[PDB]
Amino acid sequence: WTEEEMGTAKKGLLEHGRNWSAIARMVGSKTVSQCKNFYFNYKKRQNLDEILQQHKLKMEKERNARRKKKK
Repeated sequence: WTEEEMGTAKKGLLEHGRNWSAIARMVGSKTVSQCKNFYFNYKKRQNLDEILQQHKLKMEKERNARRKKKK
């Protein structure tokens, strides 16, 4: 995987999350098993683990902070 499509897989796994169907349709454009098996070859829960954790907390914190519409 060239860093361009790795950046599209970074974008995919950030935006759509770990939904292998959405990712394998985005970067793979065919079969869910592509991104699933990809995850065992490029099995590195350091960089990508942090990408998903940051995706979680960034959206979640401001989503709660914007629902201050409550007395």
